[PDB]
Amino acid sequence: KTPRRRMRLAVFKALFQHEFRRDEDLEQILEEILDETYDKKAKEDARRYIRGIKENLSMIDDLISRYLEKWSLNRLSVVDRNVLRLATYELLFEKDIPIEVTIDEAIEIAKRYGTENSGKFVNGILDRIAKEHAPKEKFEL
Repeated sequence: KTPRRRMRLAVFKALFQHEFRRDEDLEQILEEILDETYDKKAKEDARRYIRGIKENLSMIDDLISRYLEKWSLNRLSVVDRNVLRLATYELLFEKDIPIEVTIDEAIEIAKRYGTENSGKFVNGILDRIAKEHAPKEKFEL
């Protein structure tokens, strides 16, 4: 019932909030955002995303860094950096989601919470990362 779009938005919010609450657990912040309106499956999916990003954060950040030509990863806004983290995780690790769905949904988050040029920014970089690092089987979807 909970839309996957809404589940994903919960993951992004937890990443965003954590940048200004580094004295709290990222997972615990997820539980705060998740409430009775979030399906069973959607809670499980969000926990999987956050767990998978946390455990692979070093690798994901390093991957994104290679494709940034302007502001390095640490200089991006919190929205842009974490949209890229979330979308990169999804591209690499969630097998049932088409590449264009991942990027389009990343863009909409970037447009909703970021600056005016955030949408175009993440579009450009995720297009590159998908082409060279998304599992090849995902190009069937």
